Amino acid sequence: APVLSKDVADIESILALNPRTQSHAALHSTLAKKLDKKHWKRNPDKNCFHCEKLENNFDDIKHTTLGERGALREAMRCLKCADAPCQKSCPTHLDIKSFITSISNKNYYGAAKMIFSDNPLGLTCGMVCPTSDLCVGGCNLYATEEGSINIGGLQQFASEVFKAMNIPQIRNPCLPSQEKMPEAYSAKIALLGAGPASISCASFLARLGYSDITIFEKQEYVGGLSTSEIPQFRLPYDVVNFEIELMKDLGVKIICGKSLSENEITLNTLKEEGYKAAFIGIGLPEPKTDDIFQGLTQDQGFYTSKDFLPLVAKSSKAGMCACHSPLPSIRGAVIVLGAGDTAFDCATSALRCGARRVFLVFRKGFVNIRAVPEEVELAKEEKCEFLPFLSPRKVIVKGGRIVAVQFVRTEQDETGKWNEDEDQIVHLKADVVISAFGSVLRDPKVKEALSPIKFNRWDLPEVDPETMQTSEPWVFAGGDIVGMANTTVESVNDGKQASWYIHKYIQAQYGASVSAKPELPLFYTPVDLVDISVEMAGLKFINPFGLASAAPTTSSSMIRRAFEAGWGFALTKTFSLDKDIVTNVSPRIVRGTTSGPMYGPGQSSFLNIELISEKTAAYWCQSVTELKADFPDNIVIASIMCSYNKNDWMELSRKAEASGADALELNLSCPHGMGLACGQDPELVRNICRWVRQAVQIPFFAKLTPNVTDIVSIARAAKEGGADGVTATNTVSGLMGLKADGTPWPAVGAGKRTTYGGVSGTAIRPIALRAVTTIARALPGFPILATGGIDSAESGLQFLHSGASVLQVCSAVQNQDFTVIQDYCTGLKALLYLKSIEELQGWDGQSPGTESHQKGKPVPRIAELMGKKLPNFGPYLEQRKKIIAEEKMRLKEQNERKPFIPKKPIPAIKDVIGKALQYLGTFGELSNIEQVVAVIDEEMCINCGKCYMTCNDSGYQAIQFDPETHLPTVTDTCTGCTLCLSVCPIIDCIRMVSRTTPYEPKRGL
Amino acid sequence: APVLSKDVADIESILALNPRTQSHAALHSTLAKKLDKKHWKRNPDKNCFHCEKLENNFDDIKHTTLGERGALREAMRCLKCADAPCQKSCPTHLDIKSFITSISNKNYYGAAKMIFSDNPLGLTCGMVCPTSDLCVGGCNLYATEEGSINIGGLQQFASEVFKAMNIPQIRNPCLPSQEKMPEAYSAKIALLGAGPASISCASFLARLGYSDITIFEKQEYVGGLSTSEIPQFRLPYDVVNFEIELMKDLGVKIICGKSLSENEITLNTLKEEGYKAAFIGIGLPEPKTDDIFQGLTQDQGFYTSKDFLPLVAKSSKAGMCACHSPLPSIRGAVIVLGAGDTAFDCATSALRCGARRVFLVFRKGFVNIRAVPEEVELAKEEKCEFLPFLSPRKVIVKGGRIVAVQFVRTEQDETGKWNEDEDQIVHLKADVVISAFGSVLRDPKVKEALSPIKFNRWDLPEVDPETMQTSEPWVFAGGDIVGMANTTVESVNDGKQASWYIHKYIQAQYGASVSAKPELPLFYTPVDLVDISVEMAGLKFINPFGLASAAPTTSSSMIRRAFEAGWGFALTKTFSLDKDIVTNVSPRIVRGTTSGPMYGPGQSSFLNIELISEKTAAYWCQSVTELKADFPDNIVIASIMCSYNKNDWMELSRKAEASGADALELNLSCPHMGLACGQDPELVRNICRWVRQAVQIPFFAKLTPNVTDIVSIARAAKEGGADGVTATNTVSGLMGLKADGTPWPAVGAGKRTTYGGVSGTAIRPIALRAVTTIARALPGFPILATGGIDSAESGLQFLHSGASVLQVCSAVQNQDFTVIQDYCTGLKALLYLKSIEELQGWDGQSPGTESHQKGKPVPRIAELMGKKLPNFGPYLEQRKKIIAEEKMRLKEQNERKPFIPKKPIPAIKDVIGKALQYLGTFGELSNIEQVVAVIDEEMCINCGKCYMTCNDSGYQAIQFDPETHLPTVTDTCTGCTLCLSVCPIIDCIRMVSRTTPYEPKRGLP
Ligand SMILES: Cc1cc2nc3c(=O)[nH]c(=O)nc-3n(C[C@H](O)[C@H](O)[C@H](O)COP(=O)(O)O)c2cc1C
Repeated sequence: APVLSKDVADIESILALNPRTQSHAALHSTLAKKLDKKHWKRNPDKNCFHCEKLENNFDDIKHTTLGERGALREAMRCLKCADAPCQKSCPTHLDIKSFITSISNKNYYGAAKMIFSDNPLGLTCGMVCPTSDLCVGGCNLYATEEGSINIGGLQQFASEVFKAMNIPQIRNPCLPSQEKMPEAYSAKIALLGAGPASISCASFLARLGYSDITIFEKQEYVGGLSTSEIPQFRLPYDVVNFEIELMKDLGVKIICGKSLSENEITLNTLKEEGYKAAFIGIGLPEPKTDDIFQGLTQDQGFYTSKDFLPLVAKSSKAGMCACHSPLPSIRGAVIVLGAGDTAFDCATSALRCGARRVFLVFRKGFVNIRAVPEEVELAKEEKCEFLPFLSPRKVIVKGGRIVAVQFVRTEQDETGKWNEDEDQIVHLKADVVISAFGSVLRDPKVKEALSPIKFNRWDLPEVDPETMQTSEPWVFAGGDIVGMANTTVESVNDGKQASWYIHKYIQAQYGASVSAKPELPLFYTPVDLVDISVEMAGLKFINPFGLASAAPTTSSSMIRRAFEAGWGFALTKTFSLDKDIVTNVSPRIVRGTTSGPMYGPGQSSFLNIELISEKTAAYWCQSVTELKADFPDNIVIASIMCSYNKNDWMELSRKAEASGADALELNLSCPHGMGLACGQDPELVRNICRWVRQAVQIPFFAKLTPNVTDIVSIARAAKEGGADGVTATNTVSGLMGLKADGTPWPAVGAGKRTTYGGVSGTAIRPIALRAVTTIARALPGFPILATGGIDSAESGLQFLHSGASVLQVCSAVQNQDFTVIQDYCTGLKALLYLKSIEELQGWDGQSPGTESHQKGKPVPRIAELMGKKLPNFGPYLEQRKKIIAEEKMRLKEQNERKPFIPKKPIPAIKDVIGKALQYLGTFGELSNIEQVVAVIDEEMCINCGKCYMTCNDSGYQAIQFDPETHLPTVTDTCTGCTLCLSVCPIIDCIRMVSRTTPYEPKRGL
Repeated sequence: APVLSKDVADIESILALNPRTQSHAALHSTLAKKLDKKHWKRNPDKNCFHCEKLENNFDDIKHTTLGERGALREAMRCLKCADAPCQKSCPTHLDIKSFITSISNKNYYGAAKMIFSDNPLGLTCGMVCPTSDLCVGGCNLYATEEGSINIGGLQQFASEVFKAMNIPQIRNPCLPSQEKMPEAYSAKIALLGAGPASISCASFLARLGYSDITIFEKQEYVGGLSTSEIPQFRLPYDVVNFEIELMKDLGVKIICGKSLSENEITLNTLKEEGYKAAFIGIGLPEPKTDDIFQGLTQDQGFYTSKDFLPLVAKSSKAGMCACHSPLPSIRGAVIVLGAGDTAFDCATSALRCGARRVFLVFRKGFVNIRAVPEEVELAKEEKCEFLPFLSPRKVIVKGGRIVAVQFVRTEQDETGKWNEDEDQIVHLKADVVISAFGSVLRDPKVKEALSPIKFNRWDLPEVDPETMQTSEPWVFAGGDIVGMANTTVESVNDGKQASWYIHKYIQAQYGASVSAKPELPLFYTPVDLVDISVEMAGLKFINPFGLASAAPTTSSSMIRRAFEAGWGFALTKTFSLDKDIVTNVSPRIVRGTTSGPMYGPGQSSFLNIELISEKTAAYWCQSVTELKADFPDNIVIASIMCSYNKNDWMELSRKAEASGADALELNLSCPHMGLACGQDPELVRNICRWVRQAVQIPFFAKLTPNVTDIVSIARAAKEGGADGVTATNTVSGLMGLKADGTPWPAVGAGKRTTYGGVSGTAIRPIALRAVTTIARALPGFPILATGGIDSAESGLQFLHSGASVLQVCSAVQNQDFTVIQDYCTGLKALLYLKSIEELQGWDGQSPGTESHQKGKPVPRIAELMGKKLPNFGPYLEQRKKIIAEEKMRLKEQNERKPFIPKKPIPAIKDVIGKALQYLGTFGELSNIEQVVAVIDEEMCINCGKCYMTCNDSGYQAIQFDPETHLPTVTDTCTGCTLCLSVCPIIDCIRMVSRTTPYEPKRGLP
């Protein structure tokens, strides 16, 4: 017979690339290394002077785009700062802390709601905001080596998921019915220009209740520059359409083919027609021109950005127009003049039109570029050449075509003045010239249509920077036309700012006043109407979330603020009779070491050696009376503890009941004598519950410790004793760790002493979930208040599904603050709402089904790629690029949005409780016939070989790892243990599927 | 009475910036936002065209430098890939996977050892390698949004900590005594030039045993370009000195003031003197010059990089030269000609000399820049202006000074071909001109000294790319002189490559052969001599680490490979008699959800529903016989399980003993106070009694943590005759449910599951408590620890807790068997460091945390400390001004010895149970020795997490400044320690003895 403990030839071969520590230094010549390097190349090659062909390629090129995997990582990284500087640096004042917290908790709906509440064009902005000069520029994490947070990408991700949910925006639920609205809200309102500014203004006015809002747009398309000029490869047109439809959900009307101009629409005609207010948001309609380009035509090869970009947009944005137009034929060398976003977008867009080479020419130096570094990077990575200190002087035309442009050198003198050197010239060959100096408002007919408002020095409408009001009280203006800023978000903010004062003005015209403090409404959807209340043990909870008896309930003043924030209920820190007064030691609460040396947000656990409340029973009882008086609908549960003494338990419970507590929670941590604690002995628990039951009439719950062999026996004892339910569970006994010198942490006093503490947080969730599930199955219907690692609506729902009715939280608040309640509530509403949407059954909660991707970007479904074994690196990547380019050329030759409606009642909390219990059982109830095997999606793989390493040293050596492509392949020896899927860095790259081939366990002999 | 549940004015004030969800959208004008943005600005302002003052400022400007906090985060992020592409892309073939794994496990020594084993200039390279064109360029994580790993920074960090340990390099321990070495090793060896190439070559030759190695250096200083030209602000001179001294530890001699030149040292004179081999590593000594600069002097303002950089280095690098030297007085506009590293370093260095403005002039375009993006970024961020397509023609000299440089425009045609346009000129004003075209070897005297070796077309020494041998068999060459590459790492590799063939050549000259397979020695230090063996229950373990009975021991072939890797011991997967045969289900092993949606490396836990081994007892017994036959020194423990039956346990135990197992481990998971035998003291006692009377070898009872009192079970096992206990098995739990209520793992069409066992770091607190409580209750009773052991550090925690050996499962599932190397070097280092008196302030391998920002030391300037100047907005501007003034003040103001153990290095037996002295009851903790939190404002990153945690989970004791976002702990602090626990910056907050009167908050008197 064979050497059983040895790998046969076949296995030794499959293990060829398995890591093995070397006993000697390696020997590889420098020449050999130079030759091997190209095979594994992932990033750009600095020695490569030409970037792949991009003709007709409008694929997303943003470096900030995130997929779910990446978004969760980045969201978890965010410090979720107080008085956040990023928010202060955001023109629309987005509550970044809150929306990123929501993303980290997988509550994409809540994140999107927060985003759109302050920015109606939340998705567009996430994609195009020059964050380095805005929110990200103020990020505290810039002070770390890893750097600032990708705020834009996170905003984009949450907004994209919300868009995919196809949920409509609704009228504010707290507004009176449309027919009960004061006459003033029917005032005819007009907005000129359907760009970011007007879309934002109209949206906020609609939120306030105005029912007659009309945006008059000159063109046949809507969205402004977001549609007509920003490239499809930066901002997909479907994003613009999505935001406009959300606005239309509020009743805003849009009429195209209508222009603000003499003989057409004017302020006078609007006033004559009965309009009560007007918002001017027409932007800067004309290109900034240069005399030297006079007379040049497109046929000769000359374009202004205003000519060029819309042509490319109309050809690349399906839905923009009804016309099916061809992409501008740009052949040869292209010269783009300018240093702002316009210039860089013209440069990159020129490449999509077939340009062989592109030159970005600046009048000043590289240091003076106006576009943010991130925008510049897109042109630079696509090999556009930059030529600084250049001023155009002449354009040479031959054979009806531009063939060159002559420039003069420019300089900065000992004064700060820019001069041109006539004797120093440049003759640059070029076939196409695109002027991208910027835009302005010149049309005399448009200016005349704005009579008689005052215009400033810059010949632009003058407005009060705070109210956005022009010299005419009923006319306001915002966006590019005001000339203060040139960003989508600032234009959106201008409309937002204007909406409040337009509201104030209109109300005043109808003899009504408005609050001195601005009150623009938030963003709402049907999800917000979802009822998340629940009844348990005769008590009505407005929502299932509450504060556990712990550090967050150290003082009643804290509970008050928690109720003000929206928490459904709260436990007082555990208190006792005066004779049981205690004194805490310090340090006493430490971070968990359960997930490695990761500091800051999201600690996976905490350990504490804290005692009961140091505050008296008198303080707590009076506090309870105060809290119940001010928050009658918020449930207050008094947590109490006594030694094993009947008179004490009856005295304290009665005192707590007399204070007005809705219920009591009995802390069974007091030692005695099965263990040392009362909560570890069924007999003691039964008696304690009996004493309390005969002492009070209100409901009471026994808080169980997980530190027992059979927690069900304790729960049963409590039930037999008269308890109305149980709280599962308290903290897990443990020792968090020791320093290298052997001393503990926490370390108390000069002696550096410690004692076993209680572990809390996500690290103990598996223990708490098992406890809740086992009790729910053994004692059906017996109320369970869950506690142990609840830190999101998703995790909360897991406990509800496991049999719990309400959810207590401690560690999640210690890791953050009381505002997480907003996230938990919107998150739970969303989870319940989605269960009624038939079209989204493939999603896992708020997570869309994972689509094949790389870096969060969808993988091209080209027949010429699937199954080609072409990883994203080295020569293989070059091949992929060639195939994609050919596909784009092939697509070139070859030349609606409805909201989902619930198709079933939205489940209430009571309808989901215990629903997961049906899947639990004994091991014997599990099928050993229905086996599975792992299957890898090569298109999502990042070639790390972790699946391979795990199967090799922790599995069945069933994966082949290719030595050239670093692509893994699961073979037929797979047993479906699932370890590979469990260690894979890419979500859903590996999936377990039903085994189709014969299965037979490996018996060795 | 007052309203107890309400915050008084004072507290309401302190809570002013505490987060509170808003009920309405915010209103802030665009103008207001523009004005407020500047206050919080962290990153560079794109509108700022003037670079900060950098005169005489040589502070580290590398973006890759990491501090411990940052290094740990990045190391944990690394996928630690199989057949890693980063290593393949590293010229010295560094085992990046392994050294980064060591860093993630806090084993900086092991990381440094791995680095230096393949690269003698590991620290220099970590700091200067153009990683984007090397290792990082092939990083698999480039395929994720977050991007590739900062490999260089990690290498730099580990190497810096090692440098701080001040541990010397030693001769290979396995080499024969110096006196027993064959005569061949005394062969006189000469190396020319003390740069990276020669330092590397000499180092490896010394490792091989050569005792007469001399490097002859022309200059008075050593280190080559690392010393003479690379800026101090990129590569501190102390780094070079450190690596030089490590080499000298091996006996290599360096003689300065000796040149390879016709009238001095020549190949002929060396041969005449008896030298047996010579390595030429003199680099490229002369600057590449241009005819137009002929005659220009430094006084006129002209320098070549070879003139300039050494001048700056000599004045900025303390220790480089004997006497002090002044910083070149560079005033006015500076023109730097070139596009490689040389040019960019000249540009940045010019600013340190006082340059007002710097222009980098390129003959080609920006796209053609030779330096990697990361090098270019340093000059660009310092506002250097770049002028492309420029070729110098004349240096206008008036009044004995350069006043300008006249250039001609350049361009590229059809076949690339570079032309110069004579009619297109530029007259650029400048006061200083620095040519940085590169370097060459031209000195006829030096070339003649190399007679008669063959030179190639490039007039450089010709060498075989594989052996580095010249036309003369006894002469080799490497580094810049060969002209193949221009990087420190490639030069180091050239010397490394040459060392093996020099060795082969010398041995052959003495009539000795060498292995066909290259065998360069690894890097060693005294730490490697540390004994980590331990004896337990009469068994001798070569090291305390072993594989737990689990997935990593699924097959005996795997245990074999584990022993080959170096694991001290291993458990077989639990096996039973034929009648108890089982069949596993699938899926059965899933990742933990204990630390959020973080995928890939370092899962914080796993859950499994796996059964005992599916392989027969016959297979395992034969396997044990085989394993013990081949690995007699590695301990093999047979894990067995039977139902509650005497005959069965006696039969199986005897069968396992007969196979040759060193010991047995009894799995007490079989259902027979719970449902398992391990949960009942009576059953455990009996089972152990049966086995005790059946076998003579030692046996250990594996305890389950799922019990009220684990000590009672351990005691039962001891009373039953067990020789020790294994604490502990997995924790019972449910890892989680999907949003639809289905579990994971989900088995079969019914998507069923059952309670599984949780393993990994998430259960370490439970296992640590178990080990410590058992160790305290049963002094001296052997304990084998299991539960979250994933590093030498964590292993030491268990040893300190009372365990003698350490079992591992999850850490291997997360990686592979090679972690054993990390654990062993890590434990050796931890024990070694305990003997170093000067490092007592360190926590294990972690140096005391110094005040820093982004890992860089905070300047200790009197006008900075206590100024309340955070690192953002106007405050940052002030800080920079203060620092610049300090640098000017410093301008106004014109040995490395190894630590020696001063106590015996502790053996494992000396550390076991040392932590027990600190554990006790809560009553044994002092409630009088209280502490309070103290924040180091210089380390703060202004997130406000301490503030939020104290507000909603504490005592509202922290003031958070509304302008500086700096926190201040007030006297109401109770020392609970939550703030310190949530702070993202390691050691920013520290707990200190309270000095002011302490009185517990009672709420009511
Ligand atoms: C997939 C898997 C299989 C296991 N199989 C066994 C087994 O057969 N016998 C046993 O005594 N313990 C078994 N264990 C438990 C381990 O030996 C070890 O006690 C546990 O995982 C705790 O250590 P860790 O934190 O290093 O993983 C298993 C654990 C896992 C994850």
